[PDB]
Amino acid sequence: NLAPLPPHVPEHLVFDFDMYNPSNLSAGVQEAWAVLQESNVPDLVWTRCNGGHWIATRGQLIREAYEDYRHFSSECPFIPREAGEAYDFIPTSMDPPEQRQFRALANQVVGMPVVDKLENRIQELACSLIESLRPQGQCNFTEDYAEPFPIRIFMLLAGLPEEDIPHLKYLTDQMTRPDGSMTFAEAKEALYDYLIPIIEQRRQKPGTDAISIVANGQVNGRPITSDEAKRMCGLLLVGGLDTVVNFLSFSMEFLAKSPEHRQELIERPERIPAACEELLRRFSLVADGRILTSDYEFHGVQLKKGDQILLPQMLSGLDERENACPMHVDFSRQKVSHTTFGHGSHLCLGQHLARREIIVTLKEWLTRIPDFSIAPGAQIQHKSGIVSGVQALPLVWDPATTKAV
Ligand code: HEM
Repeated sequence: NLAPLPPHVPEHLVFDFDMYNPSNLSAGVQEAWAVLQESNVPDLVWTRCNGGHWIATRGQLIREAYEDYRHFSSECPFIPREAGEAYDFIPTSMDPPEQRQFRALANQVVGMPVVDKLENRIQELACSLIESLRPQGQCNFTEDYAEPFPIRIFMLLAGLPEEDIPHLKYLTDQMTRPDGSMTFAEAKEALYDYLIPIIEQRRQKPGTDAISIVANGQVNGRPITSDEAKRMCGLLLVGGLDTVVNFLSFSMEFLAKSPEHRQELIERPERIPAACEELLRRFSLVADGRILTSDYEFHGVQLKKGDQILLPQMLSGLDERENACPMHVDFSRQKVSHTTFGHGSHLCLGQHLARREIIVTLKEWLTRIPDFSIAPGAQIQHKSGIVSGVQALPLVWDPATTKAV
């Protein structure tokens, strides 16, 4: 279902990519998107899928568009338009200078000092989950670790019940990897129905949890309103449930196929941090965009006011003009260039949390289960969207090679 080409779009600029169902998904998600960077594709294309939008395909362009909030506005950051329209998360749906106050608050909750404080729990849960899997010789990494690990840590931080997971997760998924089961507005609404009561409760009887801090926070000298906290929390929620979760599966699928990368990390542990960055580059997974605030000519292409453009954070570090041999994982690169956690005034506040969770998982997994692989005859399937994922990841290992700690 391609939408009629608008009048201002040169036919030569057309490239019908479907961000929800790219063509060589079988090959891997990062690989399917990378088709955008082939010599035959102009740097800035127009796709007729999902109602029609621009896509920047190169690091240089994505970064410029990200810096440029005057022209490229966060008001409508999701594609399709209905989604972008219904999107009202804070701070993500705001441009500077407005964004800055809400960002300051979100930081109080997810920032550096919070991670430092939660560090021992993170390590505690990782080790527990792994040790529990270890003797089994087999898991579903996605359902067995990648989901529980990050989510339980978040539920804790947010002071929310683990029983709510199933429900919240379904709604979060609907927003990034739409299923057809519900529209974006419906999904946002159900999440909002959830939060409202909880925020109410915490405005009256404050805790020390994330939600309590948000609901009682100060923005621009005055007190945050209720709709405002609702909208911040809604974002924290998607960040908590949907990001780290997917990333670990990409990375673990990779480790499962690369004995030499595993070994490298085992003998030369000082490399984990470097390795983590390299995986964040190669297994980048978020794609959102911006809306034109006006007609603007960008790299000789005429953008019209109201046009949405997808600026795939995922594409930046996959760009050969940025990283030599991009599809190849090399823990010893002189420079790992990516925009995995975004660029401009919107940089991930939760990046520090995300990194700690990754680094712990690698260290702790490898310590106990040094040798593992993909289950024989399992076909790993990727999923595309705003946040890309792995459907399921069946692993196998010989318990005799594991190490209890
Ligand atoms: C692998 C992990 C993650 C990735 C790749 C990721 C990626 C990103 C991206 C690309 C953006 C910018 C979006 C835009 O410019 O439209 C963003 C923003 C945001 N992320 Fe994440 N994220 C991750 C984990 C987290 C976590 C764990 C949290 C918190 C629980 C979180 C919270 C946020 C917040 C609060 C913002 C908005 C910041 C602002 O507007 O200033 N993310 N993230």
